[PDB]
Amino acid sequence: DGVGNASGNWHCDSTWLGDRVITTSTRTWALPTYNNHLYKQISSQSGATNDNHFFGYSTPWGYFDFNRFHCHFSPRDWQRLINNNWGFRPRKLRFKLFNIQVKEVTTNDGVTTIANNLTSTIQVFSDSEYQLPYVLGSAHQGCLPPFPADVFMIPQYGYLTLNNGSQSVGRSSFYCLEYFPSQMLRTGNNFEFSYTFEEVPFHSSYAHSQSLDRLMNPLIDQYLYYLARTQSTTGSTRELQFHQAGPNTMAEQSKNWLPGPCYRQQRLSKNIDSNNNSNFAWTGATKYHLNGRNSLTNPGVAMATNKDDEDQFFPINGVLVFGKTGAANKTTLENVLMTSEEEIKTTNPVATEEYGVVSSNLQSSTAGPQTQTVNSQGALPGMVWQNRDVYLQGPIWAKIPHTDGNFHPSPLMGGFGLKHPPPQILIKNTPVPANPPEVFTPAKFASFITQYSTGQVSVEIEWELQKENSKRWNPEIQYTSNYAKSNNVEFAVNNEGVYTEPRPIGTRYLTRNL
Repeated sequence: DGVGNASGNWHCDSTWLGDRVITTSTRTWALPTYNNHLYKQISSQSGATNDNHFFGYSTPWGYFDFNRFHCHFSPRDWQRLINNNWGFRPRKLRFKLFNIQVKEVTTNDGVTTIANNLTSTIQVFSDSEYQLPYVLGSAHQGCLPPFPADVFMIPQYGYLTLNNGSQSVGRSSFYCLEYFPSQMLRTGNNFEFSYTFEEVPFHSSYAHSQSLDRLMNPLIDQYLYYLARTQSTTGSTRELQFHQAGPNTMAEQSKNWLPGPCYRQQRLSKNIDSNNNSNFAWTGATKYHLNGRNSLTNPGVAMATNKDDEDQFFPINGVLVFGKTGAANKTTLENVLMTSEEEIKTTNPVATEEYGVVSSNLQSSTAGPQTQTVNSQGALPGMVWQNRDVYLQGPIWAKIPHTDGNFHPSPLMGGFGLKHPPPQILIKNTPVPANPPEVFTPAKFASFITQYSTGQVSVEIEWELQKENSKRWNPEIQYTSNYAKSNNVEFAVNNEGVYTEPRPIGTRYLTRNL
């Protein structure tokens, strides 16, 4: 198109069409110049702890990130979804950039003047072949604002490569994004992209109405026998007694399935008075060892946050913790929203409890039986489990690493695991040299006109809906807003125009038989 012709329209809504829902989100974005158009090698400081060493590159490119459910679902749409479906999955994606405006900024005597540069371009391209490092599945900031009215800054792209301490190795890879084909857009140009999600399992948008330890009929006995006593009742000399387990001995009944794998985490009380007086946030945390580096298992394997009547206890680093609006990068428990995974109490072990006890020796007339606690149990035949719940403010998808093998490639932070996820969309402002010297100089250029860009970005996602088909008689639990009077409406703006999300909403409100 031309300067005076709009390259697109604001499409922001949600349409429900039975088994599928299409959400269109339109946002206004601003992209500055990053790194002064330079690729910069970045690494950890000298004083950094060995666990925090890194080596990589920060690039002059920006990237678009919409890997959060609140980018696409409004609170009302999220409530409509979670309250009426047993699951959902992303199906199709359309991406649009339009109404691009490149603006030149000139500073004179501390006065900033912004003018239109009608001939400047922006470079945009999608890494459709996944040849670049993927950073969209790391719960980084810089997403599309939940509120359509808010204007967001496009985050700076960067990546990490193999590092030995603060140094690089011969296998370290440097990527120049200018080596890729790129679409160049002036003010009248727009960019379009389409993507199809791979077949993935539906997210479990339900809780279990039964526990894996209570799948039997509570009226009949079992025809199998279990050893109920190794010693005689009255005269406790010796014997082997076998009983048929029944309703009164539900714990001793034979069963076909086992709770899911465990990786034990330290328990912490929301009431600080009940916590030990020491700094064990790191020394007492649950970690994995990789190439001599300790890394938190945050949030780690999907486990129940707490057991019945223990909502005030949470795993030390096994829960997704969001921040309230206006919360600083560092704050206390009062300014953060802690998710709860208690719905998976039915199948998953509690994050802060043991998996069980196993025999550790052989008993005899002289050696008594001995058991040891299992604080980390891997996959066993007959195991069943649920994944972490997804949240309106949580991530949608994570890229499955390209490895020889994997076990249940479901992201631990939650969401959909994709071998070929939505490709990264990288955007940059084309460097605009300032007036060059009148005599040729081979020196690398370092004088550019300060420029930034603004535009509209549209993301349309089609999700397939799994409709609940329960025969349950009594009313189900639903997500609802509080009818009590309040100073501010929930999920709205305040007197200052700040949009707040007061609590994290999961998806598991409806129930399903185990």
